[PDB]
Amino acid sequence: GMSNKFLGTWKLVSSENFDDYMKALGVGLATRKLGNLAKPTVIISKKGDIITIRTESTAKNTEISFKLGQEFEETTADNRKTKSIVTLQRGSLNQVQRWDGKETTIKRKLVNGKMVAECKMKGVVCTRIYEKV
Ligand SMILES: CCCCCCCCCCCCCCCC(=O)O
Repeated sequence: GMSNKFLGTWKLVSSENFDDYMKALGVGLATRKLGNLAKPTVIISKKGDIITIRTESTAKNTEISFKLGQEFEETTADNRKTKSIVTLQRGSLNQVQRWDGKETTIKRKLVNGKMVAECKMKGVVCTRIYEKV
């Protein structure tokens, strides 16, 4: 299952191309400004087979809980209401969100003790790097 090394609190330390990823998602300028400045924490926890990923920032807080492989409804930081599924593939937590005939993917993997989130929307790619607090 998910490596226990995912568990704990992560702090954003670097990000590339997040503005364009937000643009692709239909996020407006005022909110993109927050997104490009914010350095959120991401808290990952688990109870039984339920994984929880909480994101905390002044910009916005979000929280999802899920079982691997099972679709759930999600409200995203930019207020999209999506049908989402997270699966584990070769160590990576692969989140797919679907809404309005659109889809985006966020893959989270552990690389060199960091958590690397790779986000893709119609060919626009960003990467966000987190360090463990
Ligand atoms: C919490 C991020 C900053 C808030 C900006 C408002 C919402 C726009 C961004 C929507 C998608 C966020 C995906 C984040 C992926 C990650 O966990 O690094």
